[PDB]
Amino acid sequence: KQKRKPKPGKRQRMCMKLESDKTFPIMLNGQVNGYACVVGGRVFKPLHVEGRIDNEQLAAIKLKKASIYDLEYGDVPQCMKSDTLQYTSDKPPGFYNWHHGAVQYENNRFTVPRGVGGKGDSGRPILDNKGRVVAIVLGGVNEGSRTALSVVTWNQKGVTVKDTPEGSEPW
Amino acid sequence: KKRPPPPAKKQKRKPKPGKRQRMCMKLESDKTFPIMLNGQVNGYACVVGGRVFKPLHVEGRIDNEQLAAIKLKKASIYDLEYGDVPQCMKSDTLQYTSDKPPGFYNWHHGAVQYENNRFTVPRGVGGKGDSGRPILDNKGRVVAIVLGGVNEGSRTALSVVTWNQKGVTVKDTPEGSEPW
Amino acid sequence: PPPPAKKQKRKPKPGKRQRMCMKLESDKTFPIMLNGQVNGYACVVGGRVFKPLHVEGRIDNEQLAAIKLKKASIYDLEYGDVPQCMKSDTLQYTSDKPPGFYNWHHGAVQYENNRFTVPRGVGGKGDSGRPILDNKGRVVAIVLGGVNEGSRTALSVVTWNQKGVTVKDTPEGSEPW
Amino acid sequence: KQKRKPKPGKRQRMCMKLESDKTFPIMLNGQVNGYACVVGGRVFKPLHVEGRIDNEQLAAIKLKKASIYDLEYGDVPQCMKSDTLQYTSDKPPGFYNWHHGAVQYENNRFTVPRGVGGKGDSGRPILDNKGRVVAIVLGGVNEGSRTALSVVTWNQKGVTVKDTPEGSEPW
Amino acid sequence: KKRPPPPAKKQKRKPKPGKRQRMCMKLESDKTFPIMLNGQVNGYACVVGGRVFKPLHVEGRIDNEQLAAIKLKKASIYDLEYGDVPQCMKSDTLQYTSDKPPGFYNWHHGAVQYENNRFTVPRGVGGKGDSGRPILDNKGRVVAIVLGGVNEGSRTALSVVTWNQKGVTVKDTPEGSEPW
Amino acid sequence: KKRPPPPAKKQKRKPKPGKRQRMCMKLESDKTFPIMLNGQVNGYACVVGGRVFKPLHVEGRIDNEQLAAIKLKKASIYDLEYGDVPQCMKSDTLQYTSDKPPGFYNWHHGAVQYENNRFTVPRGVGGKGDSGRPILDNKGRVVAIVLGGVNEGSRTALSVVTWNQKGVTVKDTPEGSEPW
Repeated sequence: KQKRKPKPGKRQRMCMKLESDKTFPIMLNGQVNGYACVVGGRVFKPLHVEGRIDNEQLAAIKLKKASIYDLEYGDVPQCMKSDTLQYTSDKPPGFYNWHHGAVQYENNRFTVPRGVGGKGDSGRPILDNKGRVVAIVLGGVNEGSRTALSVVTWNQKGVTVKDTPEGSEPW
Repeated sequence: KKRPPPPAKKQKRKPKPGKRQRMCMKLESDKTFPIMLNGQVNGYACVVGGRVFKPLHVEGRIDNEQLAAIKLKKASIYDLEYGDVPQCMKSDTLQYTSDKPPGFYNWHHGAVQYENNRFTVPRGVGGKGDSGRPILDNKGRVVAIVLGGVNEGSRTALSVVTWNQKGVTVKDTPEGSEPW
Repeated sequence: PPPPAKKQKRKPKPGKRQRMCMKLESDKTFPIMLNGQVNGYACVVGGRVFKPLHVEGRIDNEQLAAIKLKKASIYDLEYGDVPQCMKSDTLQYTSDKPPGFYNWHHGAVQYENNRFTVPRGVGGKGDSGRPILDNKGRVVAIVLGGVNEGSRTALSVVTWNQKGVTVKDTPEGSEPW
Repeated sequence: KQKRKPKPGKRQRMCMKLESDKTFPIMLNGQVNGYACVVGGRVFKPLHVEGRIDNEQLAAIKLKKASIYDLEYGDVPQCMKSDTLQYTSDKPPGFYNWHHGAVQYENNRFTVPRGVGGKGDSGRPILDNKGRVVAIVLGGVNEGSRTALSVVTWNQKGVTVKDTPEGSEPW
Repeated sequence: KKRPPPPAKKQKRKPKPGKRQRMCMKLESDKTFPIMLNGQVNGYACVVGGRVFKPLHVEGRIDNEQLAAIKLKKASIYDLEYGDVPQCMKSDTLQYTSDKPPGFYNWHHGAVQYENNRFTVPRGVGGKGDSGRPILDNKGRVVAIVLGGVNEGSRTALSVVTWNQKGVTVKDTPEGSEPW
Repeated sequence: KKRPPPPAKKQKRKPKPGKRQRMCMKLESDKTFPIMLNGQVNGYACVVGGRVFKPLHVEGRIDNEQLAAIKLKKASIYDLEYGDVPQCMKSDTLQYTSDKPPGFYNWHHGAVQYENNRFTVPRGVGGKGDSGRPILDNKGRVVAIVLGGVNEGSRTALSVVTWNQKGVTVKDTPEGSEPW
């Protein structure tokens, strides 16, 4: 409850920025297990968890099997489609947004510190500080000092392609 | 047994000649570790951006149970060893680039610069006991690892293992480099 | 409460007419959402509950979502009742219609031309099934639909006649809400 | 420091432990028909009461009809298991706790006054001044000025009952 | 390098909230010793009133040459090991009783109490890495040694190995206890 | 963490009874090293003027990788071992003479003098655990190394291994010397 007069800025540019974004978890236990986030025209529900979406018009969608991606893609109604997560395709090396931390981009691998994301949280999008998603996390993986996220991103030709560091965790 | 909050016994006096700790402060902060043959230091070993570059020429054990009890095969075409690095020394250790500009890179025993193609340090660097040193930026970014190279008049020219402009791992070596 | 949280309360206290939305505090209809989007509401009246046939979902109240209704085709609704907590139906009965202004959820309608009437586009898609309320809290008319009337906008309602017998009051070319 | 009390009687006035050890209601279409919780790591839900537990993790427990006990027993998971309270083998003759008032042990019978209880929430356990579960209450008839209830007292040996005095109606 | 007779760098300030060091001061003063598998602590081991209770489930070496180079057979019916304790860790180490009242016993990661039959600590105790902990009195007297036991809502219920009221070495164990 | 140039925590007070540190200051400054059998000190070992005199009676390892991993044969006619000393412990370690005058020589557990032929220290010296001690001058010059010898009333007479007046390595030994 400390109220001094420092520099604000959400520390660090995720605290409202992820929270305003429409990523909706519902577990069978009524909690998070893996995040369905609306991305452009489609929502990316995790394939390898069990649960639904915190929206009646999004959880009632039938979603197609992206075993290519370890997620599921499906329709997003227009009542969500404007306020979907606008994306970006590029990924320069830099600090990006994570609601538990931050990735620093390195060697096509997005790296939160150890124990920050990966397990029980993934599908949380990775946001630009300019405010764009690069990638959707699948789970894992502990890289010791840090933790590289197994992500699903666009490439240089803008192709939605799953990345998997070896031995990654299932969500 | 008293209670100050004391800063800095050694090297934070108010008179500073300079702040050229880029060859000392980052290099000790690197995850480099000696290959001590019966305690005798015959070359340092370090994890570089992924795989570890253990000196294949140098025998002895390393200050890491994740590295010393760890069998590595032979890059005898370069006199190197690879990794096989466990995850606990992954995600930030000795990032780099493949190229080098004609600029100031470093290690433990001083800094390196050369005009065209190669690497040279001033005379008195030592190639024995130390070699196996990554060649970091003022940013802290490797370009090579020391193979030695003889003292040459004013400056010790270096042999290294390094990378191509195409990123291909190569070795730069003058005639009659120094052992490790 | 450090910025205004209504505890500084207010200078203009009730020195004039009370409100027109105190009877919308008695709005015991429910936001019938077919997949998160309100198509209509479920109107209790006399305990006998209904909702328009144009509307699917249905109901955030688990009670009213558990009662199978009966289709009234030429009233464009499906009717049933509310079991075992029935005086939640504050939405009681009007039939008497003096040509005045009766409370509706986006402002009071105008009654004239045997018709309840809001201004231009005051309705919205979702305003089907809304009750139209007396200043006694009594509910006269249940919005099936409506149609724009240039300066104002009609309301196709389920209301009653002078005998109090139900009527699908419908303007020509009315559309759902 | 949050009490704000001028001079209260120093007694556990049926909310410090009793509302803290709240026994979860059994609602059926809004109308609460009983209470139900877990004591001793085994679920109790009254057999004379239909409806739904507050907890999803308890309402998903398939229960076994103890027909000579008017309870539908099963097993809690870990999720509450430590909070499933307490008992020591005694029935001291005197006033006990109650989620509306007080009940008196008298002649192997629980004497609560009239009006208090006997309504339609019939699963509250009588609690001790030690907070120990005394008796899950299932029925009871107004014995005029006072009221005896259908309870589980377990016994002097800790062995369960359906302790129903005569004429007692399941509330 | 000066000459005071100084007391207590760390924890003898004049403000004291309490004196509940019975779970910390005696327990470190106990002759308990970690089983560190390659340095990684996977369970402590301790001499209790005679024989040592080495975790049979846990591999690694112990901080005692009188205990680590010392072969112990299998109480796999309880997942324990016995002693075989040399005399240098005999005559006072971890006295005990067989029973337990419904009262406050302890270890490293907090205190334990339970109403009837068993042992429960609050949630967050850890069963991994620590288990092999003796359960001492405020007097300092064991009643059990931790087998684990899952977090259960508010409190972590425990599995232990313990003793009968007849003194018979038994195990108390909930369904699905935690490993070590 | 402060900055004095401080002298001498322990033993440089201004009151001095004497300066008889010739049995303690030189002897610790000697290159003597314990033979610790499982850590238990059963005799010191030292390089003397060349070859090392390892106690052949005493088992265990030595605080020197140049001495402990170093196989030495048996002078069982004297119960000694020889050297085989690497050059890093050569050129000044425990110079000596062969003779002894009836004078004050020393080690760790006190000083030695005897009238005619032999060596005796006062009672309470210990022969167990320590023996393998060189017998230095106030100059710092060996004449023998302790074999033990029993407490004899007032003074502990000693057995040693020593040298002849002709320099021949011999042993002086009373009847029933002490083990090591």
